[PDB]
Amino acid sequence: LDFQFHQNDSFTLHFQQRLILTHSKDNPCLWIGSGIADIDMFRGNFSIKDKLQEKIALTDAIVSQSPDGWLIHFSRGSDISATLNISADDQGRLLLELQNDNLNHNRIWLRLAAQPEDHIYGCGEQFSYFDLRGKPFPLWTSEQGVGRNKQTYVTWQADCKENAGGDYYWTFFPQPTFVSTQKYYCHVDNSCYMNFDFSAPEYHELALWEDKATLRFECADTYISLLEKLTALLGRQPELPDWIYDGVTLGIQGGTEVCQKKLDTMRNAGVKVNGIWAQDWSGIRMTSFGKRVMWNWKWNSENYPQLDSRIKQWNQEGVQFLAYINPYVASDKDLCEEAAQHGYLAKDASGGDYLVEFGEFYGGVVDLTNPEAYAWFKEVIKKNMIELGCGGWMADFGEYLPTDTYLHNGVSAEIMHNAWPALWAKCNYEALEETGKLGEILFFMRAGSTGSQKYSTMMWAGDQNVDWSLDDGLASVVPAALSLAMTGHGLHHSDIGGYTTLFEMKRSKELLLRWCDFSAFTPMMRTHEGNRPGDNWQFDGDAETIAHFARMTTVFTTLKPYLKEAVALNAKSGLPVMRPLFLHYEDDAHTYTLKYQYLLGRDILVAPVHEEGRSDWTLYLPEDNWVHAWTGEAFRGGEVTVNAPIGKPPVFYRADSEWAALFASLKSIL
Ligand SMILES: O=S(=O)(O)C[C@H]1CNC[C@@H](O)[C@@H]1O
Ligand SMILES: [Ca+2]
Repeated sequence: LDFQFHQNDSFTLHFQQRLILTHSKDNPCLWIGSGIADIDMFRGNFSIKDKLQEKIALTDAIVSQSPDGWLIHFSRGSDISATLNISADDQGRLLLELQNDNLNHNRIWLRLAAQPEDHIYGCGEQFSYFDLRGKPFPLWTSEQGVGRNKQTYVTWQADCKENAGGDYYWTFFPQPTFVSTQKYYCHVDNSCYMNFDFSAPEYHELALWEDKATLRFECADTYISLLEKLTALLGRQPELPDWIYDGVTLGIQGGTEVCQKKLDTMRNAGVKVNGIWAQDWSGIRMTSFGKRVMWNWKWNSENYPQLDSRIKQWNQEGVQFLAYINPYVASDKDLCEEAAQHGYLAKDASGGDYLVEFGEFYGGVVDLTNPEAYAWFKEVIKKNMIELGCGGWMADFGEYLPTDTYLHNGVSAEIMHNAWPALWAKCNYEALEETGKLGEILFFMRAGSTGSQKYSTMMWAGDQNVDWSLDDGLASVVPAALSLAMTGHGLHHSDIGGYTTLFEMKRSKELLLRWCDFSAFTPMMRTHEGNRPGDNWQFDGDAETIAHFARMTTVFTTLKPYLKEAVALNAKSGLPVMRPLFLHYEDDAHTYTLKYQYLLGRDILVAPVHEEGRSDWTLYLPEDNWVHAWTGEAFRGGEVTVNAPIGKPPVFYRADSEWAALFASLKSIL
């Protein structure tokens, strides 16, 4: 279970026969040192550099047997040392606790042994890679980037005035947790800046900007079993409300009458509609970016007259109303004033209230480390959204904490920055828990951190461009779902049609309908107008568009019994709803390299069309008896090509599924 072999100051550590650590004087496992962080932010985009002062290999290791395991004193002369404790924890997990000699040694580099053939998955929500082997991954929550690839034109345009284009590793939800194909997970407790480097064939290197580190590992015989264990450590999500399965949630702005009119147009045309999502429930702010929300979390009766009574009528017709909140407060409005009066805002170095620039306006940061401010903001949600009758909301942002804020708990903003998303999620979760609404109300988040696996009821993929790019278009959503599934979050959707509308990018009708085909094979369907609604093709753009939504929402609703079962398994044991093919086909080597296809539950395989102008699509089937959803044709394992016009996405089901007869009914929809 634990094999430590000591000897010339050299050792190895095996754990359930996996080699975890090796150390000798010539090949050390540990370096320590110091640096001065050089971090700046503009509008959520961060520039991060180290001024590295020292990096020193600790070649001398003195070992002793301990109360619960082994203690290693590492050093390089008397002046430079650290201690490592090796134990089991309360549940049998390997526990490594590292503490440097003093606080001035604020850098660590730790190497873990690896094999050249190993694949690595997770690190939160990753949009450019699913398998992480071969590259390094900085872990710092931020804006996710527009374009995200230096070689593409839009990324270059987003970089022109502002550091906004980003790169392959930028994300709203990085997490210091990964899975190896030696069938273990590694979880790090720290929230400091970290870089997890998976590029060397013989070792993984974990770099931390702190004087201590805590890591836990567990193994298992299958990936399914490993995810059950990972979610028993980090959390499991609740079952979704029953109405999520009942149709599409329409994203609409412009007030009570506009919402009513668009609702009737779609319902009257045969579309299954379960909800209206109106982010402008609190008012609007026009900026050069386009149409934004007014960040003051109170119902605006000028934009939305009679909303309270109108929600009661919509609910009797089987339609829910969903709103919008974030953990910041516009500086020109009432809630910010109320928070300043009480001292509820994050401060600057001089003790004044810190105002962040959010894109042509300013806002305060509600200090969620102050228990009274956190209680106050939870009451804002309960009184202004739950009591109004909202069935859910977008719970946005979490990524913008500057490193020169000062917080009520006295912990550096260099450490609290990455921890803010799960603190925000917990605020939402407890609002629901204290009003008895878990399983009835649904909120959805884009940002996350350790513990969002418990506290976030649903993830969405944040802001994609209204384009076909691999790094920031429709395609990018699949690695995002898969990476999070491997980090213990199994409920994921996207904006139908994407969001970011800039430069020459504008949403075509073809993009909207292909994205609709994709989302009908996920656990939630919800549209978005985008930041410039007049430049994008919308769900009611023409009769053909409306009819495509009626067909594909009939497809999604038909799947209800199946999806409900999958969501219940995710709640019970962390078995995610959208699954990497290797969860069920562990001996197929080729499945470990796929990024753009997934299993929906156990029995459906989906390979979404993510390129413009296609009439067919090529994909990989693992070895099983498959049936093409739309033709009923039989297929076996191998590379295959199928016809794929709009409305017939590349979808296959297992012939031997207990659900085969439900899936066979799909080809008879109009
Ligand atoms: O423009 S707003 O900041 O108010 C709201 C948008 C930003 N976050 C993600 C988008 O989906 C929202 O519409
Ligand atoms: Ca983006």
